[PDB]
Amino acid sequence: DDDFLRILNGIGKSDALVVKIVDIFDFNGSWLPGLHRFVGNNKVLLVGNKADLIPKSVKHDKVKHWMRYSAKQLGLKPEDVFLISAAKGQGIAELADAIEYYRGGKDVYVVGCTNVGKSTFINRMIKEFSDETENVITTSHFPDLIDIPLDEESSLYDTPGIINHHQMAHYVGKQSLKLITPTKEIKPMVFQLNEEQTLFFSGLARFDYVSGGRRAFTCHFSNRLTIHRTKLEKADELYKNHAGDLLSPPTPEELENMPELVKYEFNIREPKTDVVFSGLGWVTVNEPGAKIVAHVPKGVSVSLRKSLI
Ligand SMILES: Nc1nc2c(ncn2[C@H]2C[C@H](O)[C@@H](COP(=O)(O)OP(=O)(O)O)O2)c(=O)[nH]1
Repeated sequence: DDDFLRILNGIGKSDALVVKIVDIFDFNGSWLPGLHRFVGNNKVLLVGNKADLIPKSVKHDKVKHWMRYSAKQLGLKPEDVFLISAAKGQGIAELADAIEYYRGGKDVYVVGCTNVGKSTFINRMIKEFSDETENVITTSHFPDLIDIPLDEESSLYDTPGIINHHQMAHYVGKQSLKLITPTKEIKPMVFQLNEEQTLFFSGLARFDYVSGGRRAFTCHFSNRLTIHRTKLEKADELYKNHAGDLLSPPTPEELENMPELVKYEFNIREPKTDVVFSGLGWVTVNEPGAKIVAHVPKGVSVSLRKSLI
């Protein structure tokens, strides 16, 4: 896309600070691939939004470490990493302080995938900087987006939200998306499963515990998401007949316009390990030796990380 390339090069040519917002519950789904090569000369702040949804047991220091590590794997080395709740306000004041410090008197560009919370964050920034300057907000066209004065000589620029065609939220509608997203702090639900058992996180993803005897699994998902538990040999049959009805989301219409569910295998060899379904939630495995087969639509990310508790 010619449009997005032009702005990336423009931002790269400037000495501006880049603020990249990601959804902490959809880290890989909301990642902007390639951004790192265009803003290599620029200082970047990586901002993880929706911190209010993080369970109390999860440590923010470990979340930031995981964000920093994950960004590094994908070629981005941010100056620093921040956790915020644009909705509730947590971390906003500190981030505003950091933006002022790191920008070094230059402009700032805010970038993000759709639904990460960029509009909500931009609203927080307008408030944070409102009492600071005599210049007023202006709108400007992409070759109306907001330009927020930081002082009389520099501004913070909102940029058009990017559509990631492969993230989970791209395959669901408004009514459907409401069920998958947590409205409040995620409450960790403790499961005790035997070998050859299956968990369906609605009709969008599957978790197969294929080998390792009897174990405990802590699931972290939206309270509006329905988790269906079956025997492994019954899982295939249930999905072929009840997806779109019982195993919904997705709806029958969304099922037809969605990539086919693809499998991935994992073998955990260390204690406290999360199976992370981007855009959905995560399953914690306290003990090593578990053999797991995760199912996710073609394109959507599922990965492993060390627990953040
Ligand atoms: N729980 C939680 N939800 C949030 C937060 N910030 C934004 N949201 C919600 C509000 C919207 O329903 C949805 C998308 O927000 P938005 O600001 O319109 O995102 P964007 O498409 O402009 O990137 O996410 C936040 O900090 N916490």
